[PDB]
Amino acid sequence: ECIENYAKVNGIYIYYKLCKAPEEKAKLMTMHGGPGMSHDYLLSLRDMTKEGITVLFYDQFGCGRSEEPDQSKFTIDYGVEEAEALRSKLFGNEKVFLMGSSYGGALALAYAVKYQDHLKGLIVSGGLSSVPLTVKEMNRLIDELPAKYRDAIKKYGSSGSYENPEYQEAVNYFYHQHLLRSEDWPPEVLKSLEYAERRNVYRIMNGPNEFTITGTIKDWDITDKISAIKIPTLITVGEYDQVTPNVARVIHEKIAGSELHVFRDCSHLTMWEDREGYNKLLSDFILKHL
Ligand SMILES: CC(C)C[C@H](N)C(=O)O
Repeated sequence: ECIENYAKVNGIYIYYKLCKAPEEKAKLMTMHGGPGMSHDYLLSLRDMTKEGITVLFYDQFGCGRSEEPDQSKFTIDYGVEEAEALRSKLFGNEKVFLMGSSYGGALALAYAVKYQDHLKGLIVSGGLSSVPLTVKEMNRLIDELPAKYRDAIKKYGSSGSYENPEYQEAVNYFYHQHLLRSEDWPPEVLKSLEYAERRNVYRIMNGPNEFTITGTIKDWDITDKISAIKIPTLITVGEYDQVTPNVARVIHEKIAGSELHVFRDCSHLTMWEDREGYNKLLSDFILKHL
C-alpha cells in the first residue's frame, strides 16, 4: 500500500499519500481541485504505479485531512509555496511531473510559472488560466441546459437559496452532465465532495458551488504569464467538461510544445469516466518525457 503521513509543511500540517512505484521511472505530484476538496478523487491515478510511476497524493492547506492555515493565507500563491515545500521535503531537489485537476490544474500552472525547474513535465486536466474565462464559459453551459434547470439556477441562485430542492435538482443535473457523465459516482469522488462541504476553503475561495464562483479567486487570471512555461505539458479536458475545452485551449495556445487531449464522451472527472484511457495517456506522456 501507499505510505501515509501527517507532516509539517511550510508551517501547517499537511497529509499526503505516497504510493511508491515498484520499479519507478518517475515521480508524479498531484494537486486536487476545488479549491477545498481532497486527493481522494484522484486515487484512480494510482494505477500508474503499475507503469513504474510513483504518485504523490496530498490534501492542500485547509483541505481534507490537512491543517487549516490563517485565512489570510488562503491564496493560490500560498498553495504554490506549500507544494514546493512538500516536494522538497519529500524529494529534496529531484525534478518531478506535476499534475493538477481543475483548480488543482490552475494551481499547477501557477507553480510551474515559478518552479518549473523542479518539473520534468506538467499535466493540467480540466485546469484553467483564468477564472473569469472559465466562469464565462460556465454560464454558456448553464444557459445551454434545458430551461427547467437553467432558470432554476438563475432564480434561487440570485436569492442565495442553494438549499432549495428545485435548485439542488438543477445543480445535480448539471453535475451528472459536465462533472461526471452518466455514471454512478465512486466513493472517492463523493469523499472529496464531502470534504469540501465540511471545510472552509471551498466556501471562502470558491463560493457556493461549481458554476457559482464568487469566492476570493473570482477574478484570478494569469494567462499573461503562463506562456513563460517551457517544460513538457499535457493539457486534457473532457468533451462535456464543465471547464470547457475552450478554456483548455487558452492554456494550450500559450504553452508551446504542449499537447491537448479532449476526452470524447467525458466531462470534468475524466480520470474516472475513462480511468484506463486517462491513466494510459498520462503515463505515456510521463514516460515519453522521462
Ligand atoms: C474552480 C472550480 C471550477 C473547480 C472545481 N471545484 C473542481 O475542482 O472541479
